Order: sequence, then structure tokens, then C-alpha cells
Amino acid sequence: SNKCDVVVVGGGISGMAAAKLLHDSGLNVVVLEARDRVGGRTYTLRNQKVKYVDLGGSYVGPTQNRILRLAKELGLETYKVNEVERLIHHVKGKSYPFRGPFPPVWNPITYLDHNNFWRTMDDMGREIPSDAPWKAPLAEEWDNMTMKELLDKLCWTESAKQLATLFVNLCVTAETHEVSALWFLWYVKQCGGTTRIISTTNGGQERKFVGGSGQVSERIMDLLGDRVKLERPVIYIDQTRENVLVETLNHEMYEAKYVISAIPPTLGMKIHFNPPLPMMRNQMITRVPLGSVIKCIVYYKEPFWRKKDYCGTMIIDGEEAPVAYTLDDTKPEGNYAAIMGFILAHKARKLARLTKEERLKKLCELYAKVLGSLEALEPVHYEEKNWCEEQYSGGCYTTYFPPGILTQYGRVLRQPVDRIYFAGTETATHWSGYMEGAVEAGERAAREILHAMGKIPEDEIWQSEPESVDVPAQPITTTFLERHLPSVPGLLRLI
Amino acid sequence: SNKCDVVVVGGGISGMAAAKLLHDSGLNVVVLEARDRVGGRTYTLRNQKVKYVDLGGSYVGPTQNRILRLAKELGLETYKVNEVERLIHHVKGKSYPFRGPFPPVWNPITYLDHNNFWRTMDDMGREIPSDAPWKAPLAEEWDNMTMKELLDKLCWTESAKQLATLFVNLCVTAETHEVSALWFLWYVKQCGGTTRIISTTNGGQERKFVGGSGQVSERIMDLLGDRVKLERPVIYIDQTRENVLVETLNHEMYEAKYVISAIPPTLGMKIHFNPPLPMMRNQMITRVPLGSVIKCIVYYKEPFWRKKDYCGTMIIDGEEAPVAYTLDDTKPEGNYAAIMGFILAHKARKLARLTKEERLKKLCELYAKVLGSLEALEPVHYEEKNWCEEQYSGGCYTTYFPPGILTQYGRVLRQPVDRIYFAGTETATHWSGYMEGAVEAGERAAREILHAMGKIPEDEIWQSEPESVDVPAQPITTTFLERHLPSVPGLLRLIGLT
Ligand SMILES: *[C]C1=C([C])[C]=C2C(=[C]1)N([C][C]([O])[C]([O])[C]([O])[C]OP([O])(=O)OP([O])(=O)O[C][C]1O[C](N3[C]=NC4=C3N=[C]N=C4[N])[C]([O])[C]1[O])C1=NC(=O)[N]C(=O)C1=N2C#C[C]N([C])[C]C1=[C][C]=C([C]N2N=NC3=C2N=[C]N=C3SC2=NC3=[C][C]=[C][C]=C3O2)[C]=[C]1
Repeated sequence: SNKCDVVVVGGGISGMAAAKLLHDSGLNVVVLEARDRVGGRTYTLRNQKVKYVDLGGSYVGPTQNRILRLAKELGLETYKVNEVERLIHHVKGKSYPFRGPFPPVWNPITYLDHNNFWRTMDDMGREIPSDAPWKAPLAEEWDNMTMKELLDKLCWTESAKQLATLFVNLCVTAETHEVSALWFLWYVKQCGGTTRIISTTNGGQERKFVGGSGQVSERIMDLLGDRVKLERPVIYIDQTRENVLVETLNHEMYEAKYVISAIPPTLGMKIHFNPPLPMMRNQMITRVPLGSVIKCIVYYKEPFWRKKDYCGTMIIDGEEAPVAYTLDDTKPEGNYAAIMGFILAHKARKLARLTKEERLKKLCELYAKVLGSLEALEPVHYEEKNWCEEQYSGGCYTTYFPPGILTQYGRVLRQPVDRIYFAGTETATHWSGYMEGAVEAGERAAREILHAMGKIPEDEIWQSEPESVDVPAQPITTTFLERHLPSVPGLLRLI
Repeated sequence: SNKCDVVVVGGGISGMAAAKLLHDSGLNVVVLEARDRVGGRTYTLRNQKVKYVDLGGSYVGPTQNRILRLAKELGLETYKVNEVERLIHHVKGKSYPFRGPFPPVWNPITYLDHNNFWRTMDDMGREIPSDAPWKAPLAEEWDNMTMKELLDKLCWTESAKQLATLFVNLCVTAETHEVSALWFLWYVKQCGGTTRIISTTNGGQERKFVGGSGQVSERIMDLLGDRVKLERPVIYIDQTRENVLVETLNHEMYEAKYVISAIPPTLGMKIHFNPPLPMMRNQMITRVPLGSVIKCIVYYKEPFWRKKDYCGTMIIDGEEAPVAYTLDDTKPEGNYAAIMGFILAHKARKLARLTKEERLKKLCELYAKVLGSLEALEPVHYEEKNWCEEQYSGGCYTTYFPPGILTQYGRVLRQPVDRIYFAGTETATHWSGYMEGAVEAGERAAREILHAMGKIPEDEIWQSEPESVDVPAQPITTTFLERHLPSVPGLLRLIGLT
């Protein structure tokens, strides 16, 4: 067997961040990666037509200090996603340009309803501990309903219900009726709330990495060298002996003092355990699916939308549109002009039956309508990735919790199993679901092992992160009217 | 490599029924079983204190003609679960003895609400094709709500809502808020409806096998000899070459023309596939958990409850009760007196924290109260099994579908993947979730391979089953009043109009 201090299962950002921290502390680490590549739910494709493109995770922004610090240490830079010109909200077949993070509403009843919906998501979040959502005072009540039931209760207008539905679908690549309300409310709150999660400027979509996010995982593989084993899917972990035995599909055996599991929780199912997992983890890993998305990038000769004072952001209501949300994916140099869109949740499942060229025509005709431009019908290139097809991801962006699961099983996600510690973005407490959460979780799991070895004290397991100097956060603000305007039933109780 | 015609992955009833049919048809089969035993979600424990006891699937009944026929051919016999004396409904800390499959309701409004709840479950069921529930006219609407939401809409009384909650928990070892309404309505209708699924006499719980249900899988292993490979968990299936390659954890390689997957759908995740599964199956197998249950059998010197004119059936409402449902588990000879109970859904997770002795004490204290009998505090023996802990089951009794899954993914549950065909009870169209469904699915998968091989015509893939001559099925009937009494809102509409 190949002997080491710690085996890390999975070479995404979380496992690479964990392996780098342990390597830097002087331990002998091995990363066992199932694929022929690192990066996992990040994947940067290079070719002459695109230069580089993120086909998985891409965006970073203020308050994501860990991924920013790790990337800066690896020699990466960010650039700002284009938000200079107007955003578009496409409603009932017409484009309404706007500025600021939130699409405006003009009907007074619809305004109260929209204002109350976002506000209420944040008010509910204030009662949900980031590190223990199952401790919310109404945890059971909120876990036992879907987001569809909560939206049906809160939204008195169809307008608000449709945009809230889009918000859920875009944030978690899942239908409102698939997900727990408690989990979804946790998810938003642990990203800093509604404004922070939805915003480009001053939010999660503010920036991308120059040359692609795949460079984070690639550059840690560059540091670790032949400590990273590609095409080594882990099939078996045996904790019955002095040292932990980890076996791969290609028959190799690794012996370590400890293991970090840095794979999506459900993909623990692909490992046979000796002894069997404890009951709660055995069932948890069958209850935690990942969402469904196709990430699609259409390339053009020029970022022609900018000539019409559009930035390239589109928020597109309704069932017919294949893509509900786009961003400008043009390089910072103004070349490789492109629109990124996501095909979300059931539409990913529905439109996967088409060919690549059929999806390209649907997207170009949608963009031509919404941008009001025939230039959208003249793509020069197309790239796409359907993450539903990935054996070693299960989906994207992240794991969602159906009703009832977070309260019954959530405590088990990061609980160690003997000498296995659990990383992966799903185990983070800030920007779980993101590259930021991957770094937080990988470094925390690594420090749990340094503590088990008696190398650091308990109080160093969870470490704060200084704010990025390059990507400072500005405060989230509200107006007096946003805070105090009544809900629709509130306006009615006054009548 | 060990070469054969068909590798069956899984030696539960479904895989063993598939392997037997293929063996009988003259093919070379191998069964690769992860555990050191066959039977899977069936397990008959033998010791001197119990003689035998089913700790997994046990009950069979009228309309389950495939399991009855298979067991009869293997030399097995059934006996009737004791339902001679009165049943008990325990609610708000008091016991109400009754006769018939349904606890009686005296309050007229509550009676309308109860009658309408069961009626409406079956009315909705008749809209749902057994072989394609996603084709129901309102499939999307029904799949996008939980059973909790459906009970909140239909039940105008708390009495009906509490009994309906117990019914869901007991039928599918899951909470009402965990499961799709479409999937639950399908599950009940594909068992023959509410009456058939809930009944002991004339329903699913009528009978057990003499000597235990594990004998089905064990007697098929006897017929197959060394073709059953125990402690061979399958890790890898490669379909890139002319013959399918199946690898086991203990390093062995099997080469076959076709594979039957006879494991619970999500346990397909334990297999690495080359090439990768198609997208829809790749995601489906992460979306389909199994339920949570501890099966607990408390033994007594005598079946003392019968002397109080109680048969041993208890329907126990209330969060404090660890067990919501019991049956008499006394042997047909009248000895090894015992009460079987289920610890359901969240209670299986909550009470797993206790010791075996702590669970025994809580069960005896509950039974003493429900039966009004101090003798219940004097157990002579105890056996239990928490199926949530089983790596190679995932839970019991069966796979449930959370909201939104059955319409989006259900079509691929038994869709072949190249030369992999899908057995397992979850793929049945009649008594899916049961030993009966396991036989249906195993034999149907085996016949899909016989058809692929040109040995049988397409119309022989799905085969009807003659009715058992030993276990006659009485029809499910309703009264005029059951059919035509209004719902509570129906009554309020008639009041508004008057
Ligand atoms: C895929 C993906 C995609 C496609 C995308 C994305 C993503 C993804 N993401 C994620 C990431 O990527 C993740 O997290 C990470 O990566 C993870 O990591 P980890 O943990 O490490 O993991 P992985 O990678 O997986 O790894 C693992 C590994 O392992 C391995 N394996 C397995 N198994 C195994 C193995 N090995 C060995 N062995 C075995 N067995 C594998 O292979 C691997 O490698 C992301 N992230 C980040 O960060 N970023 C990004 O970008 C991302 N992405 C996405 C994102 C998205 N988003 C955020 C969302 C959104 C968007 C937008 C928005 C906006 N909005 N919304 N809504 C709205 C808006 N706007 C405006 N408006 C609206 S509405 C409204 N209205 C109103 C009014 C008034 C007021 C208010 C309002 O509102 C949002 C969101």
C-alpha cells in the first residue's frame, strides 16, 4: 500500500484547499480524484474560439474572502462582470430595462407584495443559525413545508410568485416544490441574505477569475505534483485497523492516519464502508440530491447589447423561455463577446433531449427577443455543459434538501466518522454551495485533523478570514419604505 | 473472468426470482449478493427463544398471487395472522376496541370526513395508471404537493388528519411532509386501494409464511447451488465491450451477455458505471430514499391479550407512542406468544439513540397502557431490527418519492440501460414495495432478457398470474352511503344552498 498522513477523497476546490493546508503544515497528503482532471464542479475549457470559459462555478464576490485569498496566493486575479448598462426584466413578452439589483414594480399592490416577499425571506433568515439551521425556533415547521408552499402563503400576486419562483430556481437549480423552506431560507441567509446573493455589483456575481476558476484546483495540483492521483475513484474505506485503508477502482490501496471526504454528500454512496456507516449517515447520503442545470455560453463578434445600453443581464419570466437568467460573459479586454445563461431545474431535464445546435437556436432566438436585436441570431461559437450527466458530481450547483431532511439529518453532514472528516462546500457555514464554501470546509476539515493530531488547539478549528483588499464588501442597505411598507394582507387589515 | 449468460446483482426475492426463471429457461446465471446471506429486506432469524421470526418483510395476502405461487412451488405454507378478537384504536390516551378493518367514528361530521378521506384517496388513485403514474391527468399538480399538503386540503377534522397521518407513516415509513402526494396515491392504488392495503383479513396483512419469508430466497439459493456468490458486493459495471463486465469488491470479474440490477434504486449509486449512466438515471438514483423503521417483537409467556378479547392489533395515535401499529406475532401452534410493532419514520431515527433494553421497556409500558394489562410489563424475550442501519438496503420497507421526483424521473426507473435491466420491488406495477412486487419485477426483468435474446415474443414480457386457490381474494365493496354521503365541504355547500 501507498502510506501517507491523510488521504483526501476528491480534487475539487474543497479537497485541494484541505490538501494544501495539510501539506503546508508538513503532513504527507494524497488526493484521490475520480476524474482525469481536477476542479470537480469547476471546469475551465480553453480553445482558440473562447480563449477560456468557465463551464462550472465561475463567480466570486465581496464577503467571499477565503476563495479570494486562496486564489490570490496561487497568482490569480479577478475582473468585474459587466454591469455598467441597464439590466433587463422580460415580462409577458416585453423587455423592461432597469438599474439596481431588483427589477422595479409599478402597480402599488404588486410593489407591496414584492417588497414583502424579499423582506420576509430575510426576516425569517435572522432566526436561522448559519452553523445549525435545525436550531431555528420554527425549524420543524419551516422544514416540513416546501418553498412552493411558503411562496403560495406569502405571495398575494402572480407577479411576485413568478419572480420568487425564478429566484428559487436560479439560486438552487431546483423547483420550489422540491426543496425545504427551512433549507432554502438557511441557504440565502448563509450567503448574507437576499441582496447579497442576487447582486452582481456588491454581491456574489460581481467578479470572475482571469483565465478561469479551474486554475484554483489546477494550481494546487501543480503545487502537490504526484501527490494528486487522477483516475482514482475511491470504492472502499476500511477503518477496522490501526491505519485507515482507502481502495480505488484501479485496485490501488492507500494507508493513512485520517481521511477527508471532499465529495458531494450523496456521492459517499459510491464508497463501500467497513465498518458500515452509522445509521444516520447511511440514510442521510440517500436523501440529499444535487440540482439540475445546463450552463450555456453563446459567443458573438461584439458585445452588441452594450450599444443599446444593456449590460447583458436578463431576468426572463415564464415557462416558455429556456433560460431564465443571463450575464455578460465578455472578457475584460472587450473581446470574446458572450452571453452566459443557465437552463434551470425541470428545463435542464426537458431540453437535454435536444441537440446542441437545437439548444443554440432556442437561446439565440430568446436573446434576440429579449435584447431586441437580430445580432443575437448570428452566434460565432457556442459552449455548454449539462452537469446532470456527471457521475462524479451528481448535478450543480449544489446539494438541496427536500422537505423534512435538514432537521432529521442535517447535524450528521459534518460529524466525523471515526477518522473520516467531511469537507465539501455542502458542509460550509458561509457561502455553502459556492467555491467560497468549498475553501471554508476544506480548511476546517484539515484543521479538525491537525487538532486530532494535537498540533493545534480546539479554538483554531474554525478560523475567521480577513476581508479582501481587492474586493471589499459595501454594506447592504434598505430604505425606510422598504422596511415599513405593509404586506398586501397588512394593507387589507388597515381596511 | 467467470463467464455466464446473465449476472443478477442482488439476491433478494427479486433477484432470486429472476435468476430462478432464467435458470429454469436453460440460461447460465450467477447471483452476486453483497451480504453473507440471501433475502435482503427479508430476514428470518432462528434461535431457541423464538424458533423463527421475520425481522424484515413477513406479510402476504390476497391478490399477491406471484409470491404465493413462488413460495408454494418451493414447498412453503402460509398461516393466518390472528384477527379473531377485537382490534384496538388508541387515541388521546384511551383505547377503543372495534371490529372490521377501520376504527369506527361516531361523531356524524367526523364520520363524513373519515369516509370522504379514504374514498377520495381511492378516487384519485383511479386516475393514476399503475404502470405510468406520471400519465395521470393531474400528475404534475399532485406530484408538486406533499401528502401533508393533501391531508391539510382534504381533512376537515383533526381526527381524520391524525388517522390519515398514521396511515401514511405505516404504509411507507415516512412522514407526510417527506412524500409526494402523486407517488403515495399511486403506491396505495397499485396495492388495490385503501381497504386492501390496510386490511389483515382480506388484505395485505392476512398471512405469514410458516417458518419465515427468508425461506423463499434460501430455497432458491438451494436450487441454484454455487451460482449464488455471497459476500460479492458489485462495485463496477463496464458495458463498453461485447460482453458486460461486472466486478466485485473482493476483486472477482464476471462476464455476461446481460445484467439484472435487483437492488433498491438508490443503491445503484454503490456501482461505478462505464460508460456513465444516462443523465436521467444518474440523477434519479440520488432522489429516491428508502423509509425508516425498526421492527420490534416482544415475547410473552402467553397471548394474554386474547383472554381480554383483543386480537393483538393496536392502532396507536400520539407522538409519545414509540409504536403506532402492532399485530399478534404468536406462532400458529399458539406458542412463542408475541406482539410485533413498528417504530415508524422520525421515531425510528429518534429512538435509535436508546439501548435495546430501553426500547423494550418503552414498548412494554405502551402495550400495558393500550391493552390495560399489567402482564405486558412481563416480557420473556425481545428481538428487533433497525433497517436504517443497513448499507445494502438503505432502509425499509421501500423507496419513497419526495415531491416532484416521480413526474420528472419515474419514466426511467425500469428503462434498460444498454444490457442492464432493472428488477427490484420498486419497479413493480402491482404491490410495488412488497415481496409480491419483488417477484413481479424479477420475473419481468428476466423475460425482458429472454425477449432480447429472441427466446420469447414481446407479448410474453408482462405475464398475468392465476389467482391463488389457497388465498382467495374477496372483492373490495362499498355501501350506497359510503359512495354517496357528502364530504364536509359537500355538506356545507348543501347547507348554503338550503
Ligand atoms: C456546476 C456549477 C455551475 C454550472 C455553476 C456554478 C457552480 C457549479 N457553483 C458551485 C461550485 O462549483 C461548487 O460549490 C464547488 O466547486 C464545489 O467544490 P467541492 O466541494 O470541492 O466539490 P466538487 O467540485 O464536486 O469536488 C469533488 C471532487 O470529488 C471527485 N470525486 C467524486 N466522487 C469521488 C471523487 N474522487 C474520488 N473518489 C470518488 N468516489 C469529483 O470528481 C470532484 O473532482 C458556483 N460556485 C460559485 O462560487 N460561483 C458560481 O458562479 C457557481 N456557479 C453558479 C452560481 C449561480 N448563482 C450564484 C446563482 C444566482 C445567480 C443569479 C442570481 C440573481 N437573481 N436571482 N433572483 C433575482 C436575481 N437578480 C435580480 N432579481 C431577482 S428576483 C428579485 N426580485 C426582487 C425584487 C425586490 C427585492 C428583491 C428581489 O429579488 C441569483 C443567484
